[PDB]
Formats: sequence, structure tokens, C-alpha cells
Amino acid sequence: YRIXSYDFXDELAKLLRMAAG
Amino acid sequence: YRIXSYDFXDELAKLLRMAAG
Amino acid sequence: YRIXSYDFXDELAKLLRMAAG
Amino acid sequence: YRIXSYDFXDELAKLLRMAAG
Repeated sequence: YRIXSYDFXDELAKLLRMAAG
Repeated sequence: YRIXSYDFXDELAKLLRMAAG
Repeated sequence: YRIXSYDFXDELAKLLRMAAG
Repeated sequence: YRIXSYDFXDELAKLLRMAAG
């Protein structure tokens, strides 16, 4: 799930993990 | 990834799919 | 994450939910 | 999606990225 070359999907996954611990 | 009994993770996955086709 | 006309990413997400539900 | 002290969900997401990168 990318906006151009930016992996939005991956970055969203990182936020889910960081928020959840 | 749930807010209480609501599966936010799952619903987010559905949005990623619906938006992307 | 597709394998041809198959949304593998989506199926994996549904599997995670099914197994954890 | 954890298996004990292991974030399986996170590792799966990273694998999808690695294989598709």
C-alpha cells in the first residue's frame, strides 16, 4: 500500500506496533 | 489491534483493501 | 500484496483474525 | 498478534515488505 514510493502500509504497521507496545 | 471489542486492525485492513481495489 | 489476481495480503489478514477470534 | 513475547503480526508485516521490496 504505497503512495508513490512511500510505503504507507508499512509505516502504518509501525504506528500500530509503537502505539500498542 | 482492538479498542475494547472493536477490531480496529481488521477494519483498517478492510479500508486499505476497499480503497486499493 | 497480490499473487496475480489473488489478494494474498487480505487473505493473511483475515486468517490472523479468524485464528484469533 | 502475539505468540507469547514475540510479535508475530509485526514479523509477518516485515516479511511481506522484505519479500516485496
